[PDB]
Amino acid sequence: FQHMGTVSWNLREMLAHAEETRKLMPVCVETKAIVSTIQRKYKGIKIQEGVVDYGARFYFYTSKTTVASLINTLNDLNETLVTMPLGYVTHGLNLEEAARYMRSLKVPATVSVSSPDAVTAYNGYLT
Amino acid sequence: FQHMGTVSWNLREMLAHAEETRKLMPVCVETKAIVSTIQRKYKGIKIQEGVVDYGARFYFYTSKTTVASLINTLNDLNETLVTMPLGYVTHGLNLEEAARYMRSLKVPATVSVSSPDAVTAYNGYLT
Ligand SMILES: O=C(O)CCc1nc(-c2ccccc2)c(-c2ccccc2)o1
Ligand SMILES: O=C(O)CCc1nc(-c2ccccc2)c(-c2ccccc2)o1
Repeated sequence: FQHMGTVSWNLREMLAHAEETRKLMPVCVETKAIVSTIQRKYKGIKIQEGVVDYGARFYFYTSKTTVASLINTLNDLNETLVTMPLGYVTHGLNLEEAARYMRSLKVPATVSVSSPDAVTAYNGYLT
Repeated sequence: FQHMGTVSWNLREMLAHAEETRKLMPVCVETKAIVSTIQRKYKGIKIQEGVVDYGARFYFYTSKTTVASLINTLNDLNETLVTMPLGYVTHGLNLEEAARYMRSLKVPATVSVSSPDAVTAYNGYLT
């Protein structure tokens, strides 16, 4: 997968990169720590489902949207992503099963995991 | 990041260092000026994707390979690098966002930027 690569970026690193590049950043609106950080960093943002371009360019989704449907949607949007592994924790998936879904991503993406060791493990599951 | 240091070496200085040390030197094949110099200094070289050991030890990549994927691959090769900031200009990244990706390099690397002033800026961004 030449179009996908894995780093270990905290939220501030992801947001800073997304701010500068305008890459699309998926965000699960049920993850309170991320939603709260976004609401504080970009005062006045009206978080809603779908694309919200305000401060950074977000794709807000609910965990009621199944991972494969989310990936289907993101593929159709045809935007480069900065993202965490989709479905990981939010949909009750472990890292390996999140990686299995991410194989269906056809858009370029930077995938951020928790630690440098998780980078190696995730890439192993992905391939 | 004790395994990475920043210098200001032009292309000929980078090639001379690579030729003697056999450190792996990533090269973006879309950067015509660099490719033409390599073909001139190392006549007969067969440029193709991946490791090419001819004159110097190169890793040729296309900008269709995402920056994080390239760093994943270079980390897996486990070779010491002589390199420019990956993604800078070639992937539409400024120096700061290139430096952000470079934080994921786990192999030792000498990073060459365009001027001594850029050494200061890059080191500030990297940390
Ligand atoms: O004003 C209206 O009618 C809707 C406004 C709205 N707020 C939210 C939100 C806002 C903050 C946190 C979590 C949810 C949503 C929403 C977002 C994702 C998926 C589905 C819905 O939609
Ligand atoms: O003959 C064969 O087997 C391969 C021929 C080849 N030439 C090139 C090249 C040669 C010069 C300039 C820019 C590209 C590539 C290539 C290099 C990097 C990434 C992808 C492809 O591949």
